[PDB]
Amino acid sequence: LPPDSVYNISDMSTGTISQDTQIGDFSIIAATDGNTAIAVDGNKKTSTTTGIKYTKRLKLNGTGNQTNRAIKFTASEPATFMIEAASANSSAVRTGVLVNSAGETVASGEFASGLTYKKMTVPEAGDYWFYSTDSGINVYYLKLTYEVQPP
Repeated sequence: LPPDSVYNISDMSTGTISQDTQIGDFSIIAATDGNTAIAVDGNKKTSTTTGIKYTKRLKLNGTGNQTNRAIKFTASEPATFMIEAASANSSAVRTGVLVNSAGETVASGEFASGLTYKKMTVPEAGDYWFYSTDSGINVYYLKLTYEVQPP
């Protein structure tokens, strides 16, 4: 019922992100752990899912939580969150979790060297946070859709 919300990281300005920042309907939760700041830099990829030509990536740059190196959004009813991302280390596979306000994982994905466009169930209205549970994940694209998903 509500319209799709999207954000292509390539539309962001390049640079470090030291304070919480809105990108469309999504919010980047800046690092509070004292380690290397989140930053947007140049990286060329073309999505195998949408064909979108990416030129930047958002380097979350560390293990996160709801208040550290996360991406937050709000859904008004059940939805699907789509994120295209990759491990920042091409040798590694790293978990990105989507959690509710209680910190419970409602969906997860594993991100490796190649980009993965992950569809993550948003089971009910509320606030949700995406973050890595192990080191750096680089994000290219974000989407929240309320359209019915095929099985």
